[PDB]
Amino acid sequence: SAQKRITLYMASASPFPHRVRLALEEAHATYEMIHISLVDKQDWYQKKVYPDRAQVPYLIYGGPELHPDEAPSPDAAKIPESLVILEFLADLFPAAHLLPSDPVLRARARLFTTAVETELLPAQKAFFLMGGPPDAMLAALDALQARLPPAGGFAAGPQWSIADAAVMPILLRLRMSVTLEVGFFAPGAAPVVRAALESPRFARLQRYIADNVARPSMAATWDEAAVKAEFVGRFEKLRSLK
Amino acid sequence: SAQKRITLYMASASPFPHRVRLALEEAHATYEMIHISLVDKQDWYQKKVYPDRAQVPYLIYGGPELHPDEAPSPDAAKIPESLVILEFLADLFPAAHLLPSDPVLRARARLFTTAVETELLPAQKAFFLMGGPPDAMLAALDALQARLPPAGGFAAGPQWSIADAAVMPILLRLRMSVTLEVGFFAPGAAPVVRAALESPRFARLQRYIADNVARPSMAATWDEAAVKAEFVGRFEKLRSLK
Ligand SMILES: N[C@@H](CCC(=O)N[C@@H](CS)C(=O)NCC(=O)O)C(=O)O
Repeated sequence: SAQKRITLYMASASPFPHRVRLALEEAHATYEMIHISLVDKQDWYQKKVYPDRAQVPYLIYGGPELHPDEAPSPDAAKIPESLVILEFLADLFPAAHLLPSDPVLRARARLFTTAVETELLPAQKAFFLMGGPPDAMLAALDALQARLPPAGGFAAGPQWSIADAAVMPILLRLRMSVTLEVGFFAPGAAPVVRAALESPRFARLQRYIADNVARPSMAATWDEAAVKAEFVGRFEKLRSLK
Repeated sequence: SAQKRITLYMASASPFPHRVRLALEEAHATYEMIHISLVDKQDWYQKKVYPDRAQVPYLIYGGPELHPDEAPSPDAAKIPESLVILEFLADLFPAAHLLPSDPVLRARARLFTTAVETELLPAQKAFFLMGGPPDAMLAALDALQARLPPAGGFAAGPQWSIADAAVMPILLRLRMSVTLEVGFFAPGAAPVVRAALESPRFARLQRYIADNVARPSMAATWDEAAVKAEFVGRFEKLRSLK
């Protein structure tokens, strides 16, 4: 009946491991983390841990204590894909209500997550990686904001859910990128987005971000210095290979 | 009941409504269907039913009886997005076991579905809509086949699940398209894939298709003459608009 072992392979720059950390903290799970860098991928993580894709996040469920440069027990479950890991944690910790009980509100959470993955993330890539115009990024943020309940609350309604885990790491890193002006932005594009995100246009979205940041799971999982250092480091690597 | 009435806006040519129909039948659900043409779409669909996107499937849950050319009640729930609808039906009908009970096995089903949506469907689009080469389509089919349990059974294990509902409509339409050569295929590309699908390389996938077709839910959801008529009609219309 006691929880089986959880080990999470992660990193800081990407939004995807942060999603999982938020859900683990909201579940009050016991877990250990292992940071994966490119050297780890090349030297042992692809070989001993995750041969098919060597990506993070990657959750190991069951088995004995796990350290870097070690293969997981063949008897443990290995789960990739941040969104699937979120649904897994909601199934594993039912008393935490990481998804709501009502089936329509569960559908609402999943519709919100679908839109994050299929609409917001492509828009962020077009803006940050491909130097697209700020108006298209702000239109995607308008659409995201309109999917939040206008009467208040979290993405699926009054209660926090894995839908909030899915989007909050992206919003925090988007704000960081446009505030530090770190990215492959069209000229002047970052300030346009930064200023709009602080304006009355985005009052609802600002309230939503604040509501999520005020929860204990955010302080437990957001280390601004570490995220910045790896985010900027990744950008400088991208810039240099080019 | 008025609390639990299901009305499904659907069509025949697209795989997406079929996915939903498979799960409804596996759950032995009671439901009504409204047919939206994918050749000459009824203007009342966008105007009265689904103004934002006017896509099928669209599931209406609760409220009074609903007929064509009528707006759903404001008090009924409206659920788009086939993969979300499948998860919704698994939540509504727990006794049908549309997903397995164990969290790890539920993750297995969800990983299979994610690969359908993010790997197989993009490959089909590149091949059928954009005239891409047949080896890229075969690579995606090889990868799908390798995700199946080798000894037999369904996508997530011995029992049927919504992972099977996600993929089987695509496989049936792919086979039909390459067999009739109805699509925007490169010269020579359709026969390469048609022959491969019938060859020993794809024996495991053939057995999979046959095991799904043998279930009663297939005859209750797959009218190949109606699918083909709308599929060909839509293709010929699209081609004529260049
Ligand atoms: N992600 C959606 C995709 C739905 C979709 O693409 N529907 C198309 C099938 S052609 C549609 O309804 N199109 C309306 C139109 O083309 O006018 C799902 O899985 O339900």
